[PDB]
Amino acid sequence: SMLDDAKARLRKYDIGGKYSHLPYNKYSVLLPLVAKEGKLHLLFTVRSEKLRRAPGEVCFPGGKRDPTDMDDAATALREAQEEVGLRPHQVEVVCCLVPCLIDTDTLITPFVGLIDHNFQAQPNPAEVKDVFLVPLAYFLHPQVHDQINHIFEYTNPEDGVTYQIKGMTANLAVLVAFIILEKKPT
Ligand SMILES: COc1ccc(-c2ccccc2N2CCCC2=O)cc1
Repeated sequence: SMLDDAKARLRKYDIGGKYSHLPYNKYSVLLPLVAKEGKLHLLFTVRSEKLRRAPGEVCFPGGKRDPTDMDDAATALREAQEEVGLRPHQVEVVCCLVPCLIDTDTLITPFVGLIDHNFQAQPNPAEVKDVFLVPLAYFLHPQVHDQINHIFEYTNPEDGVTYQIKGMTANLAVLVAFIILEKKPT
């Protein structure tokens, strides 16, 4: 099926816990995959202004590891719950993609999660200003703007609202789209 096929593709790129023990300042992000209307979508947040890191920006759910977390996947799930109300029975973590090195002392670990069809986001306004979906296929033919550095613009056909997706977030979106959608019969 569609979801079984996504999982089987994603498992081929799982690095596991290989880089998880190194002595960095550690953050995790959840890349949440949602099936709607026969197709896969990624869920994004718009971060609240009040926040420490990346205020006002489009980002995946995520944040800083704390002493309660059993492992880096636990950080990603804890933070997704706090930001959009995603509960643990509502997500299956399928793999750990290549981590992102930043600022010489920081490592950000991305996890891909399949989201239950009955989940509905409850934006926590202390953390998140907005939550939106983008079809995964968009990232194969995005609308690109140069600010030189590349920025995607996505307009939601439901309401005409435009979002700007850039940086690590845009890079990880393209990666997931390639893994799942490359070389597919129609
Ligand atoms: C919601 O999850 C987050 C958000 C931000 C970060 C983060 C941490 C340290 C240095 C840079 C970081 N990023 C990554 C994108 C832009 C930005 O500021 C990690 C996890």
